[PDB]
Amino acid sequence: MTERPDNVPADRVFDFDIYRDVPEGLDFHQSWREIMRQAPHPLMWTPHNGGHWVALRSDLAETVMSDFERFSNHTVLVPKETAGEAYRLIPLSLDPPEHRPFRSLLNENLGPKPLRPIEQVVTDLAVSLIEGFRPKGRCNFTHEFAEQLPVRIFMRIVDLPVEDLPKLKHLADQYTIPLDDVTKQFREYLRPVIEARRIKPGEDMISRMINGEVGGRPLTDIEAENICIQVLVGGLDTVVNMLGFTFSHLAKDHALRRAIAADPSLIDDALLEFFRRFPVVSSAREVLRDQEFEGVLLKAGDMVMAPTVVVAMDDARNEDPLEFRLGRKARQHSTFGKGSHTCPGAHLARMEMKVVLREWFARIPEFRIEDDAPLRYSNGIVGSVKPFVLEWPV
Ligand code: HEM
Repeated sequence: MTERPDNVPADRVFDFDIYRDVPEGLDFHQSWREIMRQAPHPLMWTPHNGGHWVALRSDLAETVMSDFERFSNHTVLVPKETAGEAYRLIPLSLDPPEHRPFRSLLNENLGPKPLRPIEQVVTDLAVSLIEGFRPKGRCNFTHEFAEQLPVRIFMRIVDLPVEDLPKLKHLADQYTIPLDDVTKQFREYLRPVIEARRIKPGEDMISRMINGEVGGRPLTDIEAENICIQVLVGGLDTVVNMLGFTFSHLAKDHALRRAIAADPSLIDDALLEFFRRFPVVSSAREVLRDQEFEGVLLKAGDMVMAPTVVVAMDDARNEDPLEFRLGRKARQHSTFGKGSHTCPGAHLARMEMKVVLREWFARIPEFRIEDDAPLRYSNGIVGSVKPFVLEWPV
């Protein structure tokens, strides 16, 4: 809905809304592939959401994703002058070199070692939820299962009392009640906990960050609060939506479902193919300087969207990427991004998927979409299958 600027050839104009639903009834990733296939250039421009460029080829997307010297994490959301400014929060908004010490802190604290006890936490939660609805023979998977996981897991990582789950779920939902008021509510909740752990440190992630340094100086309360929020939100819709694609797929692909049920040792490799097959995140970058790129002039202040989606779905760099194959000898993808801002929660994401797949298949080996209804999907910063119902015998 914005005026076409003088740095945008009309040859690169296309009708793209990252918030608009997938047309009923294409497959989410198929839809994207058609957008990629119809586009006259690898880099197109859309009047929607402030007006912004979109990288529509794999190599291009990964370049914008990773080349911080030209494309900055200063704004990552569209529209830039509403959502982009609204959600800009250090250190995720930082570029290298400044982003370096924070990246280290994020990556080490969400690593395999300090997340070791989380595995039994995910196991007990998954089991309790599944045993809950198993005798009903049906469930809304997104509301009754997927959505019940990430806040509870976050809360065990940072060691917060389970009584606070509804409060925290409500804040995270309303964050993603004016926004600035939600952030204040986040800090009013988190600051006493951080201050309590400065006095009596434990082994949780807040205590670990507190006893860490970045510039050779301690973290401030502001920085630790920012990181807590970003870690809570960062693993919420991502994990819920990923689980949605995974289980709606299993529901349809009976060949795959029956193999995994009859042989759970397939889960480790199936997992790797679920992360390749179903990229969900579309992040963007801000242009800081006038730059010649892709045969056009990128003005300073321009936004460039670089979806993880266009990476693994590019058939000029991937073999039949819509096909779900356990056989795959090559599985390159950027579902977790590329560059300094590569997802530090990727280990947690894979641990969660594994436990969920293992406990689900132990208990409900055979299931499908109720009445084998068609899937419908949404786009956004995190893509999704709209809420679906699963059914199983007894
Ligand atoms: C299937 C699950 C997940 C997917 C697909 C995913 C995807 C991504 C992507 C694409 C990025 C890069 C954003 C960019 O280009 O700037 C990212 C970063 C990030 N993720 Fe994840 N994520 C997942 C799970 C998680 C979890 C479980 C956590 C936390 C426990 C988490 C926390 C974060 C944080 C804090 C960042 C920001 C890194 C930085 O900018 O320094 N994510 N994620």
